[PDB]
Amino acid sequence: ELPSGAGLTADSTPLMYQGLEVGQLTKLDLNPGGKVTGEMTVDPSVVTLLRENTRIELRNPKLSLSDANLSALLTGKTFELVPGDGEPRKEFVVVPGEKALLHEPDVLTLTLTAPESYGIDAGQPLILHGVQVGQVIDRKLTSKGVTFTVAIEPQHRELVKGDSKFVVNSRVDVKVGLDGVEFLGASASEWINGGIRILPGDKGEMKASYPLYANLEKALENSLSDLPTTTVSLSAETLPDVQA
Amino acid sequence: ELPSGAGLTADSTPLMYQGLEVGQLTKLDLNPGGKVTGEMTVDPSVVTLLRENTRIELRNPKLSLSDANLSALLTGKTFELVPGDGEPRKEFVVVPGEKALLHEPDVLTLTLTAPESYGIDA
Repeated sequence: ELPSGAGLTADSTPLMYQGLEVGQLTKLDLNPGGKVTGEMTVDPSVVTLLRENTRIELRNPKLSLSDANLSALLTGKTFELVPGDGEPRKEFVVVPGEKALLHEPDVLTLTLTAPESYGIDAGQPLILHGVQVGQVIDRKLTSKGVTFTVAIEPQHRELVKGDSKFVVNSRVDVKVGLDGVEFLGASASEWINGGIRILPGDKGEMKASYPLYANLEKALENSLSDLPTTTVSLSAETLPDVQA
Repeated sequence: ELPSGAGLTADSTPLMYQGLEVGQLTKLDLNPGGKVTGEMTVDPSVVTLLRENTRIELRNPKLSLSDANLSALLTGKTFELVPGDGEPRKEFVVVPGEKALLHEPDVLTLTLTAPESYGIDA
Protein backbone atom coordinates (compact mmCIF):
# COMPACT_ATOMS: atom_id res chain seq x y z
CA GLU A 1 0.00 0.00 0.00
CA LEU A 2 2.21 2.74 -1.26
CA PRO A 3 2.18 6.40 -0.26
CA SER A 4 2.57 7.45 -3.90
CA GLY A 5 4.25 5.52 -6.69
CA ALA A 6 6.48 8.45 -7.55
CA GLY A 7 9.71 6.82 -8.72
CA LEU A 8 8.41 3.25 -8.67
CA THR A 9 8.47 1.16 -11.82
CA ALA A 10 6.71 -2.18 -12.16
CA ASP A 11 9.13 -5.10 -12.66
CA SER A 12 12.08 -2.78 -12.00
CA THR A 13 12.22 -1.53 -8.41
CA PRO A 14 13.78 -4.24 -6.26
CA LEU A 15 13.25 -5.34 -2.68
CA MET A 16 16.69 -4.99 -1.14
CA TYR A 17 17.88 -6.91 1.93
CA GLN A 18 21.45 -6.95 3.29
CA GLY A 19 22.52 -5.45 -0.02
CA LEU A 20 21.09 -8.37 -2.03
CA GLU A 21 18.02 -8.23 -4.21
CA VAL A 22 15.30 -10.45 -2.77
CA GLY A 23 12.12 -9.29 -4.43
CA GLN A 24 10.74 -7.41 -7.38
CA LEU A 25 7.82 -5.01 -7.46
CA THR A 26 5.54 -6.65 -10.00
CA LYS A 27 2.23 -4.80 -10.13
CA LEU A 28 1.58 -1.11 -9.50
CA ASP A 29 -1.92 0.32 -9.74
CA LEU A 30 -4.06 3.31 -8.83
CA ASN A 31 -7.08 2.30 -6.83
CA PRO A 32 -10.21 4.47 -6.82
CA GLY A 33 -10.01 7.20 -4.23
CA GLY A 34 -6.46 8.16 -5.13
CA LYS A 35 -4.98 5.18 -3.31
CA VAL A 36 -1.91 3.59 -4.85
CA THR A 37 -1.30 -0.09 -4.30
CA GLY A 38 0.88 -2.78 -5.76
CA GLU A 39 2.24 -6.23 -5.22
CA MET A 40 5.66 -7.78 -5.18
CA THR A 41 7.06 -11.28 -5.55
CA VAL A 42 9.61 -12.31 -2.97
CA ASP A 43 12.10 -15.15 -2.99
CA PRO A 44 10.81 -18.20 -1.07
CA SER A 45 14.06 -18.30 0.90
CA VAL A 46 13.03 -15.10 2.72
CA VAL A 47 9.29 -15.66 3.38
CA THR A 48 10.09 -16.64 6.97
CA LEU A 49 11.17 -13.04 7.57
CA LEU A 50 7.76 -11.66 6.57
CA ARG A 51 6.28 -11.57 10.05
CA GLU A 52 3.88 -9.36 11.97
CA ASN A 53 6.01 -6.31 12.72
CA THR A 54 8.31 -6.91 9.79
CA ARG A 55 8.25 -3.69 7.83
CA ILE A 56 9.17 -2.50 4.36
CA GLU A 57 10.73 0.93 3.99
CA LEU A 58 10.86 2.88 0.75
CA ARG A 59 14.32 4.43 0.62
CA ASN A 60 15.38 7.26 -1.62
CA PRO A 61 18.93 7.26 -2.98
CA LYS A 62 21.20 9.61 -1.09
CA LEU A 63 24.29 11.48 -2.21
CA SER A 64 27.14 9.99 -0.20
CA LEU A 65 29.94 12.53 0.06
CA SER A 66 32.31 9.72 1.04
CA ASP A 67 31.32 6.94 -1.40
CA ALA A 68 29.79 8.53 -4.50
CA ASN A 69 28.16 5.37 -5.83
CA LEU A 70 26.74 6.15 -9.25
CA SER A 71 24.65 2.97 -9.34
CA ALA A 72 22.61 4.06 -6.31
CA LEU A 73 21.96 7.39 -8.02
CA LEU A 74 20.84 5.63 -11.20
CA THR A 75 18.51 3.09 -9.61
CA GLY A 76 16.47 5.74 -7.81
CA LYS A 77 13.83 4.53 -5.38
CA THR A 78 14.42 1.29 -3.52
CA PHE A 79 12.50 -0.96 -1.17
CA GLU A 80 14.17 -2.26 1.95
CA LEU A 81 13.12 -5.20 4.08
CA VAL A 82 13.66 -4.85 7.80
CA PRO A 83 12.35 -7.96 9.54
CA GLY A 84 10.47 -8.31 12.78
CA ASP A 85 8.84 -11.19 14.60
CA GLY A 86 5.42 -12.67 15.07
CA GLU A 87 2.76 -14.19 12.91
CA PRO A 88 3.45 -14.27 9.16
CA ARG A 89 1.58 -11.72 7.10
CA LYS A 90 1.09 -10.84 3.45
CA GLU A 91 -0.52 -7.41 3.34
CA PHE A 92 1.83 -4.55 4.17
CA VAL A 93 1.87 -0.78 4.39
CA VAL A 94 4.97 0.90 3.05
CA VAL A 95 6.35 3.54 5.38
CA PRO A 96 8.19 6.48 3.80
CA GLY A 97 11.90 6.68 4.49
CA GLU A 98 11.52 9.64 6.82
CA LYS A 99 8.77 8.07 8.91
CA ALA A 100 10.78 4.86 9.29
CA LEU A 101 11.87 5.74 12.81
CA LEU A 102 8.25 6.36 13.79
CA HIS A 103 7.28 2.75 13.02
CA GLU A 104 9.55 0.69 15.24
CA PRO A 105 8.76 -1.98 17.86
CA ASP A 106 9.78 0.48 20.57
CA VAL A 107 10.27 4.14 19.71
CA LEU A 108 9.98 7.11 22.03
CA THR A 109 7.62 9.67 20.52
CA LEU A 110 7.49 13.13 22.08
CA THR A 111 5.46 16.23 21.31
CA LEU A 112 7.19 19.48 22.19
CA THR A 113 5.77 22.98 21.88
CA ALA A 114 7.47 26.21 20.86
CA PRO A 115 6.47 29.79 20.07
CA GLU A 116 8.49 29.74 16.86
CA SER A 117 10.07 27.26 14.47
CA TYR A 118 13.60 28.66 14.96
CA GLY A 119 14.42 27.06 11.63
CA ILE A 120 13.77 23.55 12.93
CA ASP A 121 12.30 21.38 10.19
CA ALA A 122 11.02 17.83 9.84
CA GLY A 123 14.31 16.22 8.88
CA GLN A 124 16.56 17.71 11.51
CA PRO A 125 18.65 15.48 13.76
CA LEU A 126 18.30 15.39 17.52
CA ILE A 127 21.51 15.47 19.50
CA LEU A 128 22.43 14.27 22.97
CA HIS A 129 26.00 14.77 24.23
CA GLY A 130 27.14 15.60 20.72
CA VAL A 131 25.79 12.42 19.10
CA GLN A 132 22.48 11.98 17.28
CA VAL A 133 20.00 9.83 19.19
CA GLY A 134 16.82 10.71 17.38
CA GLN A 135 15.10 12.77 14.76
CA VAL A 136 12.44 15.41 14.34
CA ILE A 137 9.48 13.63 12.80
CA ASP A 138 7.35 16.60 11.82
CA ARG A 139 6.34 20.18 12.50
CA LYS A 140 2.78 21.49 12.78
CA LEU A 141 1.70 25.10 12.99
CA THR A 142 -0.99 25.89 15.55
CA SER A 143 -2.63 29.12 16.65
CA LYS A 144 -0.33 29.64 19.63
CA GLY A 145 2.76 28.58 17.71
CA VAL A 146 4.70 25.62 16.42
CA THR A 147 4.47 22.09 17.80
CA PHE A 148 7.05 19.49 16.85
CA THR A 149 6.85 15.73 17.07
CA VAL A 150 10.17 13.95 17.56
CA ALA A 151 11.29 10.35 17.92
CA ILE A 152 14.02 8.68 19.96
CA GLU A 153 15.63 5.34 19.18
CA PRO A 154 14.98 2.53 21.69
CA GLN A 155 18.66 1.98 22.43
CA HIS A 156 18.91 5.56 23.70
CA ARG A 157 15.42 5.62 25.22
CA GLU A 158 16.62 4.89 28.74
CA LEU A 159 18.99 7.87 28.84
CA VAL A 160 16.36 10.64 28.82
CA LYS A 161 14.72 9.56 32.09
CA GLY A 162 11.64 11.74 32.36
CA ASP A 163 13.39 15.01 33.04
CA SER A 164 15.35 16.76 30.30
CA LYS A 165 15.43 20.03 28.46
CA PHE A 166 15.31 20.65 24.74
CA VAL A 167 17.42 23.45 23.30
CA VAL A 168 17.43 24.83 19.79
CA ASN A 169 20.64 24.21 17.88
CA SER A 170 19.60 25.39 14.41
CA ARG A 171 20.51 29.05 15.01
CA VAL A 172 23.95 30.48 15.70
CA ASP A 173 24.25 33.05 18.47
CA VAL A 174 27.56 34.79 19.15
CA LYS A 175 27.59 36.74 22.39
CA VAL A 176 30.37 39.12 23.36
CA GLY A 177 31.36 39.91 26.92
CA LEU A 178 34.22 41.64 28.68
CA ASP A 179 35.16 38.17 29.87
CA GLY A 180 32.17 36.51 28.18
CA VAL A 181 33.45 35.44 24.77
CA GLU A 182 30.96 32.76 23.78
CA PHE A 183 29.40 31.17 20.71
CA LEU A 184 26.14 29.45 21.66
CA GLY A 185 23.62 27.39 19.75
CA ALA A 186 25.74 25.55 17.23
CA SER A 187 29.11 24.84 15.75
CA ALA A 188 29.53 25.46 12.04
CA SER A 189 29.66 21.75 11.18
CA GLU A 190 26.55 21.21 13.27
CA TRP A 191 24.70 24.33 12.14
CA ILE A 192 24.16 23.08 8.59
CA ASN A 193 22.61 19.95 10.08
CA GLY A 194 20.68 21.96 12.63
CA GLY A 195 18.85 19.91 15.21
CA ILE A 196 17.79 19.98 18.83
CA ARG A 197 20.18 19.47 21.72
CA ILE A 198 19.03 17.48 24.73
CA LEU A 199 20.13 18.31 28.26
CA PRO A 200 19.38 15.02 30.04
CA GLY A 201 18.03 14.85 33.55
CA ASP A 202 18.24 12.34 36.35
CA LYS A 203 14.75 10.98 36.95
CA GLY A 204 11.21 11.62 35.90
CA GLU A 205 8.04 10.37 34.34
CA MET A 206 8.17 11.10 30.58
CA LYS A 207 5.39 13.65 30.61
CA ALA A 208 3.47 14.27 27.41
CA SER A 209 4.82 17.68 26.40
CA TYR A 210 8.05 19.55 26.84
CA PRO A 211 8.80 23.21 26.18
CA LEU A 212 11.48 24.14 23.67
CA TYR A 213 14.03 26.70 24.86
CA ALA A 214 15.53 29.14 22.38
CA ASN A 215 19.05 28.93 23.81
CA LEU A 216 21.09 27.21 26.49
CA GLU A 217 20.87 30.04 29.02
CA LYS A 218 17.08 30.17 29.08
CA ALA A 219 17.01 26.40 29.46
CA LEU A 220 19.27 26.74 32.50
CA GLU A 221 17.11 29.56 33.86
CA ASN A 222 13.98 27.44 33.25
CA SER A 223 12.68 30.58 31.55
CA LEU A 224 10.51 29.44 28.66
CA SER A 225 8.91 32.88 28.30
CA ASP A 226 10.65 36.13 27.35
CA LEU A 227 9.54 38.60 30.02
CA PRO A 228 10.54 37.58 33.56
CA THR A 229 7.89 37.95 36.22
CA THR A 230 7.85 41.09 38.34
CA THR A 231 9.29 39.86 41.62
CA VAL A 232 8.72 43.28 43.21
CA SER A 233 7.51 46.74 42.22
CA LEU A 234 8.89 50.06 43.41
CA SER A 235 7.59 53.60 43.23
CA ALA A 236 10.07 56.43 42.73
CA GLU A 237 9.36 59.90 41.40
CA THR A 238 12.53 61.02 39.62
CA LEU A 239 15.50 58.70 39.39
CA PRO A 240 18.17 58.47 36.66
CA ASP A 241 18.15 54.71 36.69
CA VAL A 242 18.24 51.82 34.25
CA GLN A 243 15.36 51.46 31.82
CA ALA A 244 15.85 47.67 31.90
CA GLU B 1 31.96 -13.96 5.08
CA LEU B 2 30.74 -10.57 4.08
CA PRO B 3 29.32 -7.84 6.31
CA SER B 4 26.59 -7.13 3.77
CA GLY B 5 26.73 -7.60 0.02
CA ALA B 6 25.68 -4.03 -0.62
CA GLY B 7 27.51 -3.10 -3.81
CA LEU B 8 28.88 -6.57 -4.53
CA THR B 9 28.05 -8.31 -7.79
CA ALA B 10 28.80 -11.97 -8.47
CA ASP B 11 31.37 -12.47 -11.26
CA SER B 12 32.01 -8.71 -11.35
CA THR B 13 33.70 -7.42 -8.20
CA PRO B 14 37.42 -8.12 -8.45
CA LEU B 15 40.07 -8.98 -5.91
CA MET B 16 42.65 -6.25 -6.37
CA TYR B 17 46.33 -6.57 -5.41
CA GLN B 18 49.07 -4.04 -6.23
CA GLY B 19 46.64 -2.51 -8.70
CA LEU B 20 46.25 -5.76 -10.65
CA GLU B 21 43.17 -7.95 -10.67
CA VAL B 22 43.95 -11.29 -9.07
CA GLY B 23 40.59 -12.77 -8.22
CA GLN B 24 36.91 -12.60 -9.00
CA LEU B 25 34.00 -12.86 -6.60
CA THR B 26 32.10 -15.82 -8.01
CA LYS B 27 29.27 -16.76 -5.67
CA LEU B 28 27.27 -14.47 -3.38
CA ASP B 29 24.49 -15.85 -1.19
CA LEU B 30 22.30 -15.08 1.80
CA ASN B 31 22.60 -17.70 4.46
CA PRO B 32 19.77 -18.27 6.95
CA GLY B 33 20.01 -15.94 9.90
CA GLY B 34 20.72 -12.90 7.77
CA LYS B 35 24.33 -13.89 7.20
CA VAL B 36 25.82 -13.06 3.82
CA THR B 37 28.56 -15.28 2.45
CA GLY B 38 30.26 -15.85 -0.85
CA GLU B 39 33.24 -17.38 -2.51
CA MET B 40 35.92 -16.16 -4.86
CA THR B 41 38.36 -17.77 -7.26
CA VAL B 42 41.93 -16.55 -7.02
CA ASP B 43 44.80 -16.91 -9.45
CA PRO B 44 47.09 -19.84 -8.55
CA SER B 45 50.09 -17.52 -8.76
CA VAL B 46 48.93 -15.76 -5.58
CA VAL B 47 47.75 -18.67 -3.37
CA THR B 48 51.03 -18.52 -1.45
CA LEU B 49 49.95 -15.13 -0.12
CA LEU B 50 46.77 -16.55 1.43
CA ARG B 51 48.20 -17.20 4.87
CA GLU B 52 46.95 -17.08 8.44
CA ASN B 53 46.83 -13.35 9.13
CA THR B 54 46.46 -12.45 5.48
CA ARG B 55 43.35 -10.33 5.30
CA ILE B 56 40.92 -9.13 2.67
CA GLU B 57 39.55 -5.61 2.95
CA LEU B 58 36.44 -4.38 1.21
CA ARG B 59 37.27 -0.90 -0.05
CA ASN B 60 34.77 1.69 -1.17
CA PRO B 61 35.73 4.00 -4.04
CA LYS B 62 36.80 7.42 -2.83
CA LEU B 63 36.62 10.80 -4.53
CA SER B 64 40.23 11.83 -5.06
CA LEU B 65 40.41 15.61 -5.30
CA SER B 66 43.85 15.28 -6.89
CA ASP B 67 43.33 12.38 -9.34
CA ALA B 68 39.65 12.23 -10.28
CA ASN B 69 39.72 8.71 -11.71
CA LEU B 70 36.34 8.01 -13.25
CA SER B 71 36.99 4.28 -13.51
CA ALA B 72 37.28 3.93 -9.74
CA LEU B 73 33.97 5.75 -9.37
CA LEU B 74 32.33 3.45 -11.90
CA THR B 75 33.58 0.14 -10.51
CA GLY B 76 32.19 0.82 -7.03
CA LYS B 77 33.08 -1.66 -4.31
CA THR B 78 36.40 -3.45 -4.50
CA PHE B 79 38.20 -6.20 -2.63
CA GLU B 80 41.81 -5.74 -1.64
CA LEU B 81 44.30 -8.41 -0.65
CA VAL B 82 46.78 -7.47 2.03
CA PRO B 83 48.97 -10.47 2.80
CA GLY B 84 50.29 -11.75 6.08
CA ASP B 85 52.25 -14.79 7.15
CA GLY B 86 51.62 -18.17 8.68
CA GLU B 87 49.70 -21.27 7.80
CA PRO B 88 47.68 -21.17 4.58
CA ARG B 89 43.95 -20.77 4.99
CA LYS B 90 40.85 -20.77 2.82
CA GLU B 91 38.02 -19.40 4.94
CA PHE B 92 38.16 -15.65 5.49
CA VAL B 93 36.20 -12.87 7.15
CA VAL B 94 35.99 -9.64 5.20
CA VAL B 95 36.72 -6.59 7.31
CA PRO B 96 35.00 -3.33 6.33
CA GLY B 97 37.25 -0.60 5.02
CA GLU B 98 36.89 1.49 8.17
CA LYS B 99 37.71 -1.37 10.54
CA ALA B 100 40.79 -2.28 8.52
CA LEU B 101 43.13 -0.60 10.98
CA LEU B 102 41.55 -2.55 13.83
CA HIS B 103 42.59 -5.89 12.31
CA GLU B 104 46.35 -5.65 12.01
CA PRO B 105 49.13 -7.90 13.35
CA ASP B 106 50.02 -5.19 15.85
CA VAL B 107 47.66 -2.28 16.40
CA LEU B 108 47.35 -0.13 19.50
CA THR B 109 43.71 -0.01 20.59
CA LEU B 110 42.70 2.53 23.22
CA THR B 111 39.41 3.33 24.92
CA LEU B 112 39.05 6.94 25.98
CA THR B 113 36.14 8.48 27.87
CA ALA B 114 34.55 11.90 27.51
CA PRO B 115 31.50 13.74 28.85
CA GLU B 116 30.50 14.81 25.36
CA SER B 117 31.17 13.90 21.74
CA TYR B 118 32.53 17.37 20.86
CA GLY B 119 31.70 16.49 17.26
CA ILE B 120 34.18 13.61 17.19
CA ASP B 121 32.87 10.80 15.00
CA ALA B 122 33.98 7.33 13.99
